[PDB]
Amino acid sequence: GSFTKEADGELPGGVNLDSMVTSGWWSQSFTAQAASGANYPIVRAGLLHVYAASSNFIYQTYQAYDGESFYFRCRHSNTWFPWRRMWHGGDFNPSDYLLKSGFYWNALPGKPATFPPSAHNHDVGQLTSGILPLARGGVGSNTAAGARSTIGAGVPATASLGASGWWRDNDTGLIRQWGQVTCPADADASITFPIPFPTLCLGGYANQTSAFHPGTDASTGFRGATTTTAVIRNGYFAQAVLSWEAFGR
Amino acid sequence: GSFTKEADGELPGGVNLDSMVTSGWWSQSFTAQAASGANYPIVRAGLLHVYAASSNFIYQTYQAYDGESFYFRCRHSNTWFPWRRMWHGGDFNPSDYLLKSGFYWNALPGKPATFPPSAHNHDVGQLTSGILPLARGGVGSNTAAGARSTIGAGVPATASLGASGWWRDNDTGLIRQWGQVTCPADADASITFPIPFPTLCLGGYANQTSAFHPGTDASTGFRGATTTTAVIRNGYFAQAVLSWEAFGR
Amino acid sequence: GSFTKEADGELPGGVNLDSMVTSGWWSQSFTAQAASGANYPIVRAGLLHVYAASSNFIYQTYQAYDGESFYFRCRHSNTWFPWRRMWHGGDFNPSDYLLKSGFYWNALPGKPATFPPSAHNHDVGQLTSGILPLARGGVGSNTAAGARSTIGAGVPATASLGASGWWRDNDTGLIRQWGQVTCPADADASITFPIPFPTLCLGGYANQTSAFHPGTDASTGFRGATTTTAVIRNGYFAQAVLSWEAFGR
Ligand SMILES: [Mg+2]
Ligand SMILES: [Mg+2]
Ligand SMILES: [Mg+2]
Ligand code: NI
Repeated sequence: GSFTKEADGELPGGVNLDSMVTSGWWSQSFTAQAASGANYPIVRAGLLHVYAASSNFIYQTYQAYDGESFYFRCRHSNTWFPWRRMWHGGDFNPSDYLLKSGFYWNALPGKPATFPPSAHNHDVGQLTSGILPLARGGVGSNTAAGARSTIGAGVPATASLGASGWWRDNDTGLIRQWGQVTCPADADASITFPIPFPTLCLGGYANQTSAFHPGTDASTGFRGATTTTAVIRNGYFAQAVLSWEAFGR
Repeated sequence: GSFTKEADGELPGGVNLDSMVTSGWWSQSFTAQAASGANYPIVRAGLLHVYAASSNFIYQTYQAYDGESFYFRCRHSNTWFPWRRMWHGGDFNPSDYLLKSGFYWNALPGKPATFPPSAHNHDVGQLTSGILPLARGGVGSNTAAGARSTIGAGVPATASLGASGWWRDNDTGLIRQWGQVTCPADADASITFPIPFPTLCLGGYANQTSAFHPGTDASTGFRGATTTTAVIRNGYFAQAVLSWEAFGR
Repeated sequence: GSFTKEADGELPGGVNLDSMVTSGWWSQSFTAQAASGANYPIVRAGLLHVYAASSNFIYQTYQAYDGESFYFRCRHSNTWFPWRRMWHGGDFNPSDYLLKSGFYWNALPGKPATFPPSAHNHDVGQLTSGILPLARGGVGSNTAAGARSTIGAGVPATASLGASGWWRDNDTGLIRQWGQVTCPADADASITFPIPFPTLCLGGYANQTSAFHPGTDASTGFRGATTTTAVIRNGYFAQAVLSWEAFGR
């Protein structure tokens, strides 16, 4: 015969679709009657088409009644290929899946603003704020005075160490000075310090530089100092050169 | 009847596909005649198949003439399920979409070579170049002399503070020295400095250490110094011990 | 006629599917006979359906015998549209492809725990361990004594520079002291040092502060020192004020 406008028949329960090898179309009206059968592509009421092209080729299609999908298969040399199941718009939408073209760094959302760094070295120049403390090998200040304070350092003494000169301890302000003066016999001579004492002279002394006669007085005196001058007294009966020292601040 | 080699008919305009409930196949020759109708799966000329399996099941397929897609649906207990639309090769190609297997760090393109780091601490040991300046709590040099210069520090004085000894200010080079010497009556005695002055002796003095007789001269003298020796003159009429001091550089 | 339960015929080799413009269904039993033909959707044995809707519309479907896929096309005004090829479950599974919803940072696998950082500055406060060495502008210690050692620094001298006072070099321990004392004529007077020498007095001297008569002895003496006192001898025949200096440690 031919394919008719009426279906060839209704599939009852327990139909093995492998046995439907005659051309036509058949309706399965009941999902449960599909469940109780065999080789249904999906447990679902549906429409089956059979095209028995030849003994060696039996083609079948199945349209699920609820649009679950549409299936097809074929029997080639007494072996049924598996049912193919169509993909349709009720399964998935491609727009929901990431294109390879949308897979790159700047497109990836949720990226942290900052990243936990690995082991890196720095140059000192990238220290741009803060003052390194002593506990870290620093000097705990950004001033010279403050640095010394942190590490208990003093300042350099200064001096001019000439034949007549001075020496100054800048930690405390102490100045010490020296010079020579020719004195008249049994008399005074004034000296002028190489530099002035900023505040006052605290003391001095004088010393006979010559091979004075040991049978007579050769005393010395340091007195009447100012910030700039002092009086050296020579107790030797001849004119003589006396050296002196003086200190102050 | 049966499905014929000729189509059952041409669909004109204004056809509600819900009304095509008789088995057969019908052609819509004009996209616009689909537009003017109802329940077409797509506004597009196409081929419609109707399989009226039973009163309760009416199956339909629609093949768009331009291959837009292929559609199917069914009427179950007087309600039409929605049209299913097939996915085909003209819609998309899976090769353009990212597999889950190709979603990992090393595959992600456009990754920066370096990343903005978050708050991290360092150990000092990862400072491997540069010289920390004073403005940062550093000493602004990698030399001892250069460090002191930055912070205005002096160097330690050195000394040997024995009964006879010396003291040296290494900031300026000033050396001061002391000792004792037994002198003959009314005569000279030579002393040798604990260390030699590197350059010259700048001055000295001597002092009577004994309870000399106050009814006679007991003068002192320091003279004729070299880098290593000096002459101490004793103006007392007895042999006596005189202490001395001397300074230089 | 009508579509029959028997296929209209077997397609031999060398069939141009463009020529199959009569309604019916035909079977290609041999993949190689498809290879030797034209306009087959796939080189594969299969079932062909032709629906000659009208002169202007010829619809075709092709079901591959091995389920490779299912194809359809149409001839509109003497031009064949391309074959559409169905996507099915044997081609791909959507579950293997990444959803846009699963494309974010925390989902991306294989992320490194740490990231190579870019150029950043630090505040000194994020140095939280280690001691900066001199080679980096540090002081190579976390102690004051150790810092000075690294950079060769000395400590501050201390002093009290009053009319009678003292000065101490704390690098070496040397103390120097000064004062004045009224002495009886031709006699001794005891002095007490402004501070005690911690260990011993190493030396001293005295100096006549007055305009003594140059026709008589005005000698001086420093002797018998302890840590706290000394004896100043005045060789002048009048009572007189003598200044002194003393040093020790
Ligand atoms: Mg004499
Ligand atoms: Mg006398
Ligand atoms: Mg005299
Ligand atoms: Ni860092």
